[PDB]
Amino acid sequence: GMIISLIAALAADRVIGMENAMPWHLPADLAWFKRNTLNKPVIMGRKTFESIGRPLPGRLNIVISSQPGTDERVTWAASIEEALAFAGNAEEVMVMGGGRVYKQFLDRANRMYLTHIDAEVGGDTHFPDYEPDEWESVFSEFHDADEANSHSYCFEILERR
Ligand SMILES: [Cl-]
Ligand SMILES: [Mg+2]
Repeated sequence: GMIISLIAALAADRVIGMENAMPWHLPADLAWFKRNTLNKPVIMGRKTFESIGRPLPGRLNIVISSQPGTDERVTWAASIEEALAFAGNAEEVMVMGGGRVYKQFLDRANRMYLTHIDAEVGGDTHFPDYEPDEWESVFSEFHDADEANSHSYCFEILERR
């Protein structure tokens, strides 16, 4: 029954490396939900963890790596199944490791939080293909660029149907 959520910021189909540890831009009318997310485990790949250089505070950080762990504040896993086991009985686990991590988690995932920022330069990895018939866009909100938003964006929540 765990909510297994892929969270990614995308320029077209390319994953953006976001400055904020959590790769989203929440609209004002969903900012309340940020408070809910602070105890949920995060799962990410080794390269994403290195780009952050420290764990996200106040929650379990699970890093998937084929190499020995480099930070005692993290729980290290060698597979997505091990990573999900470490999340235990969490209501929701956030996944944000690289395009490979998104691809390996897609069949087990049941929610996505996608921030589309199509004027940004995307990175060197593509978000995995997913089947439109399996996923419902349940919430979608666009905001234009303005004095408080350097980029226009659309925040979308997908859930499996
Ligand atoms: Cl909870
Ligand atoms: Mg930018």
